[PDB]
Amino acid sequence: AVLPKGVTQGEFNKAVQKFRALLGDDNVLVESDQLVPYNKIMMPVENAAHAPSAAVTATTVEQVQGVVKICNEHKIPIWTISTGRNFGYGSAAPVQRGQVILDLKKMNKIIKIDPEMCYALVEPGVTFGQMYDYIQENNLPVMLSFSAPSAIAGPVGNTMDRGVGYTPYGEHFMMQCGMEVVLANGDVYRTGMGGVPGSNTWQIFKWGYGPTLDGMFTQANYGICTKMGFWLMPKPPVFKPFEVIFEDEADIVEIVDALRPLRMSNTIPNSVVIASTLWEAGSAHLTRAQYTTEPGHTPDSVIKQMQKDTGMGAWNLYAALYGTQEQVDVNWKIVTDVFKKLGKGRIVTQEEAGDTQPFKYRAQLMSGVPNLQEFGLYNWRGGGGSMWFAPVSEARGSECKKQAAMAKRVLHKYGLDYVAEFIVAPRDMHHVIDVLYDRTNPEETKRADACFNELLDEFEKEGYAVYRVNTRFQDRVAQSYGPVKRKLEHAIKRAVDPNNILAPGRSGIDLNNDF
Amino acid sequence: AVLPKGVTQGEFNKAVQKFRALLGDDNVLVESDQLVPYNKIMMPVENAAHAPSAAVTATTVEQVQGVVKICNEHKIPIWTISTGRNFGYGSAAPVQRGQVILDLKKMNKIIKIDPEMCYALVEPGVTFGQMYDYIQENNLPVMLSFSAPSAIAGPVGNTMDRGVGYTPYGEHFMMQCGMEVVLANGDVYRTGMGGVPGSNTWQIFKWGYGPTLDGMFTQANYGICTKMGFWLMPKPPVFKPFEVIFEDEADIVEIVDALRPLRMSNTIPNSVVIASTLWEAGSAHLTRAQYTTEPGHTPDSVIKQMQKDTGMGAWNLYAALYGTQEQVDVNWKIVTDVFKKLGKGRIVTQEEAGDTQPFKYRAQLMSGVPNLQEFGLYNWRGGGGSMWFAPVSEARGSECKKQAAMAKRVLHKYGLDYVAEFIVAPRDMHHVIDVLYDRTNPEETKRADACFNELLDEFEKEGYAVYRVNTRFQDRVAQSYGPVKRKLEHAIKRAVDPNNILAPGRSGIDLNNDF
Ligand SMILES: *Cc1cc2c(cc1C)nc1c(=O)[nH]c(=O)nc-1n2C[C@H](O)[C@H](O)[C@H](O)COP(=O)(O)OP(=O)(O)OC[C@H]1O[C@@H](n2cnc3c(N)ncnc32)[C@H](O)[C@@H]1O
Ligand SMILES: *Cc1cc2c(cc1C)nc1c(=O)[nH]c(=O)nc-1n2C[C@H](O)[C@H](O)[C@H](O)COP(=O)(O)OP(=O)(O)OC[C@H]1O[C@@H](n2cnc3c(N)ncnc32)[C@H](O)[C@@H]1O
Ligand SMILES: [Cl-]
Ligand SMILES: [Cl-]
Repeated sequence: AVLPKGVTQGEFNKAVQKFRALLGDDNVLVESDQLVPYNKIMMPVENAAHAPSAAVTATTVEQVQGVVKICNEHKIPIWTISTGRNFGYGSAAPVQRGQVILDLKKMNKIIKIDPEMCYALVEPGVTFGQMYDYIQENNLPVMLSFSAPSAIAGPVGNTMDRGVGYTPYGEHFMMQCGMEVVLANGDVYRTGMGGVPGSNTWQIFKWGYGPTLDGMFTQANYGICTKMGFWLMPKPPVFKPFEVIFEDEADIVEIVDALRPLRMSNTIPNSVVIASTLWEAGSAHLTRAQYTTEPGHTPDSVIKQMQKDTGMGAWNLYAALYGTQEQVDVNWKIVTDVFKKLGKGRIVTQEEAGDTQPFKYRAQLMSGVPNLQEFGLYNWRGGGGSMWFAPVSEARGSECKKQAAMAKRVLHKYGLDYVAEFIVAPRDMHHVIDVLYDRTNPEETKRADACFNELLDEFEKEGYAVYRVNTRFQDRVAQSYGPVKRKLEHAIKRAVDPNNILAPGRSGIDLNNDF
Repeated sequence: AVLPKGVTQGEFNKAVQKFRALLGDDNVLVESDQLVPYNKIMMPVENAAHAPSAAVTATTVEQVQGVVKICNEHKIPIWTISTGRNFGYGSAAPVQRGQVILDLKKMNKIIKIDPEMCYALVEPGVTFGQMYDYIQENNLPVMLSFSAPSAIAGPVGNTMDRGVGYTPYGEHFMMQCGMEVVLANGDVYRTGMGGVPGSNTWQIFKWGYGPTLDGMFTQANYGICTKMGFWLMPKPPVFKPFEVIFEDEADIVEIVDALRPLRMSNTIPNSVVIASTLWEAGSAHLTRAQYTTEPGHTPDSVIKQMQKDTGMGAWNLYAALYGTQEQVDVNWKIVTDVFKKLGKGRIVTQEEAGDTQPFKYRAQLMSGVPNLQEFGLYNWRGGGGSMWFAPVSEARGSECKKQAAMAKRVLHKYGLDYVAEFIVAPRDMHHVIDVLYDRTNPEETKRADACFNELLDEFEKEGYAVYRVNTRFQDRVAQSYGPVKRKLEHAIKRAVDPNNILAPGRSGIDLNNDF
């Protein structure tokens, strides 16, 4: 029987009794079969290491308040998820074995979509697909920022982990406005303008008055988000997605330095992607086995062959323009002039690309259309092993080259591939590297775990750290940011959750730690 | 003798002794004459209510750490200021009588200005004028976002109160990236990527990993900011400031609704201002006495006469376009088409305006050029009385009309004027109302205090609250946001400052409160 850390069967039984009284039997899952989908992980460790003791599906804020009351009474640690599609970051399983999962997928109402003020207010279980269908069927003049690869993922869960999309509203937390959280003591706290009785500005002005705390709850375990608002981009008259293909790995310095001023001036306004050959290949549903079944990493010689056969470059840049046709036309001239002056980069238009992949799904991503194309990355090697290694980088060419070379060296050392893309903000990149391996192979699984550890170590040696990470490594990554930060995080933790019931271990915040 | 609340002369003497040993006599100010500039306030209350017991000028982080050590030892409350130009919000004086002012103006180094990545990292005492002169003299391709009305105000102090400017980087806290604070226990905490040893991304990526806390320190008393970074806008090839004048007060509904889509699409990208007749007049250095010396508010009939004589409208909209000439030209056509279709609004160009005010200083504000023109508002009525009443509003015409009418009614009831402007974000307005009165007149000063209280009450009745407020009213405004918020703020306060030494009373956060 899986029980929470240091908690007795008797105390667990008492909590389950109370959870059933509060939520109804059908909302309290304690049977193995019922927990199966919750235990699925892609991390290089056996399922048992992240096995939940139970899952409870709350539907209302009052039920969430009831859940934390019970958790405090019997010291039950809960791992909160919204839509639970955190693949490559731990999926729906808890950070520590034995936690009860507080699954908020049933708390799924779209409270409001304002097409004039361009914002949405939603519950945790609201999915990207749900919002898209409502907006499209009702012809609302707004568009979404969508995070791959699941249409049943959603804005709340993604924003609580500070995920990203591919439109000009791609930095999801930047566009968040207003948040409601249930604190460990049961209090319902609304950030920003939400605490003002009769307010109509909760989704209008981010900060409110006094300390602005939305960020304190993201990537943290200081509260349970039950509602969140965010800004929506108004539907533009014209959308012009495009691609620029580069043939050589060494081109990354020039690509990034030519692109940066275009992003800094907002001439290209969306979160552009510069995808490596293998990310491009996997997103197009190509597999390593189609090219080689030899052990180890995929050789450069094979990759160049792949580039030859497919037209895919060493780097594949996907960007878009938005606005009136006249605005798009003027910005298109500026963009094409930059690449012409550079003397590198082949431009591919939406017309030329047609229904071919990856362009088709990239155009969908850049216009906020939910789609499942990127599940193809899971088939590059297959076997269910995938961890995102996502270091932050300056959007400076030399830095991107350095990080790409570092990651490639370490991955190859362990027989794995550099499958990556730079998601481009004006000043930063999320350098997203998909560490893919066959999790059904014990020898390879051990190499993947060792490889991920070495990637973290080698990047720290160069002053780099990741922006987000899977549950197996959340404590390790917390170390990257130093002891003073962890001490402050634990002081806040004690203040808002003295019984340590909210997801202890999240981002390395756990009162059992000596901080 | 002014002493901190409930603190003895003996304990205060011990702290002063230690402050002198740590900082040197010249950095410890306890004499009346030395405290004079610190005590100047524009709030409707006698100077004594905000009189500091002393001021200490620290220069280094180690000295700030030493100051908090001493404060904890002798329970000395400190009020931290950076450049201290918070006119209309309390100036440099403490929130509670008797606090020691920790004046960081000597901590004034520009640590870095990166013209490629477009960011700055500065100390608290760095001023807007200091940065402007460095950027201009060194021909750096970046521009500032400047908050009126002082060239010796600065980005750190302004951002710690979440102030605003008038370029596309006008929402100052939105562009902040990286912060260093000294906590009450002396620890030096760096947000975002700052805690990673050898990081080069502190001013590149805002969030870091785990809870992102920059916002928690703004408008709060949880730490002392000693360094702050922020993003800078790259200098555009072309800047095209312009104005649109509207003749009738009732036009505000249509002005705001026509402007909103232009802001939402980023076609007009800066924080536009829609200034009322009297704000326009005062900024042009006109005074009430030039038009009437009768008691009470300035009558509509006098204002219409003012409009006739000057060409100033009921609402005066100042905006700007930025980009290449071709981008500016296309956006100018879109903007002019909107106002032509509306059938209201007279466009005034930079060429037509020439060196005339207010256009001249507005063009400076919209291009980040420090200037002192708006000190003219202090001369509309003179006498040194000024408090900013700054309610948040949706950028929806009907809401703006409602708030303008509400404020005008309340101000007139108390014999004062509606002097205001809407600072326009895509979805929100900071509706900034300058409550001006003769502070040398006791009867009028009492009316101003009563008026400010009634403005707060009446706006709360309609679900509106302010984004920032003077020290005399910080506790009152905290009430606007509800008890759950205050309870959480006090729990965090206890956790990070158990001795209540950091500016108790700031934003209504004080451990002496029953929260
Ligand atoms: C596998 C994969 C993953 C992926 C991707 C492409 C592929 C092939 N592309 C991504 C992208 O474009 N952008 C991005 O940010 N992520 C991308 N991913 C990773 C992941 O699949 C998505 O991010 C997915 O959107 C995340 O799943 P979901 O949206 O369902 O979020 P969640 O699992 O519920 O929550 C994520 C974490 O947040 C914390 N949490 C969640 N809810 C709460 C509440 N209510 N309160 C407090 N904390 C909460 C948990 O830590 C949770 O694990
Ligand atoms: C009078 C007036 C005021 C004014 C204005 C026009 C006129 C005629 N126009 C403004 C504008 O365009 N935008 C805006 O945001 N404010 C405007 N004001 C008000 C004010 O003058 C300016 O905001 C000025 O920039 C503020 O002064 P300064 O920049 O010197 O900031 P400060 O006084 O040092 O600090 C402000 C408050 O922040 C907290 N504080 C400051 N430093 C710290 C540190 N290091 N750590 C923690 N907290 C800090 C204090 O609460 C302080 O009082
Ligand atoms: Cl996973
Ligand atoms: Cl003042």
